Amino acid sequence: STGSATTTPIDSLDDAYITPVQIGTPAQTLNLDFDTGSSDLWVFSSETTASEVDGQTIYTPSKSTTAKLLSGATWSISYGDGSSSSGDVYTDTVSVGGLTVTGQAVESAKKVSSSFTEDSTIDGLLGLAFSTLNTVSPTQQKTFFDNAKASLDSPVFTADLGYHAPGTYNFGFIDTTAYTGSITYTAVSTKQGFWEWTSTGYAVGSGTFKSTSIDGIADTGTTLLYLPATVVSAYWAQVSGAKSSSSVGGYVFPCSATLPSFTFGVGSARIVIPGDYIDFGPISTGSSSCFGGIQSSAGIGINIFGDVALKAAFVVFNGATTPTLGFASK
Repeated sequence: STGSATTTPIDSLDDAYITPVQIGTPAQTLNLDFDTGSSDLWVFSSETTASEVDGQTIYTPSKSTTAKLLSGATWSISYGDGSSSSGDVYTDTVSVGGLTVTGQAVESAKKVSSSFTEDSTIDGLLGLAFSTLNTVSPTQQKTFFDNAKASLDSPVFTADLGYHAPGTYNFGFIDTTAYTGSITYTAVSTKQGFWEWTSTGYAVGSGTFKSTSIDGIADTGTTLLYLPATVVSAYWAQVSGAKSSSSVGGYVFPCSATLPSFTFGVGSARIVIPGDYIDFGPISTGSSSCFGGIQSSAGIGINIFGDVALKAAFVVFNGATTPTLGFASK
């Protein structure tokens, strides 16, 4: 089997991407944030605290003939940005882009933090990291990809995120028309439950490439590119007037600037992030100070190849017995 679904930016900055997901019978379609940095499929639901729902579409298990309470199971998750959610668990039929999993754990939110409530466009998350990170207790549950894997034509999914445009998540096949040149594959460590890999270095604009190992995670659920302070300083030093602002919470730059590109290494291959992808616009409405899309990972504890980086590539998440990651230009 295979599946193919379009993923769409939630706003003009590509702050996140939503992908329609069919849950239950008859289908209830919710728009979920596919997150390769976590491993819970959770949804706004009929059980969510009413005051914490503001415009989201909810899953109502009582209206699904295939929903079953997973008795005794609870979940609770906290994300790197400080947001969180928790609740109980149903199993139900879940389909993405024509690919169907029966008996998928659908985690129903009883509580969500303010950032979720305030984002009316995201109806939940669909985790695509390794199932060892799944938070369901006392019986850990599998991700949608893990459940689907054995049925897939090939045990892979791909992320093809757009810049200010829709893109695609495919399951079970590699679309050879979706990228240019060849795909370069690189080793993954699953020790922390992430799609963790080591970049071979970087360049700033037309500058020379610096060979240096940068361990980090491929994370579709993180907006920006978070790299070591040395790397980030070298990037922003090439933008007149750019500075790190503790009051704003990162690097800012004059909105009048033309940003240089940023290149990262994948083995002997190179992925180029155009300067425009690094512009996240005014820090507040009408400001001439703009927020940067490359930020320091210092104090996160891990480097994160978020959407800024991933959207410059066609990315293969290879879930074979020994997982690997592939990157191509596009």
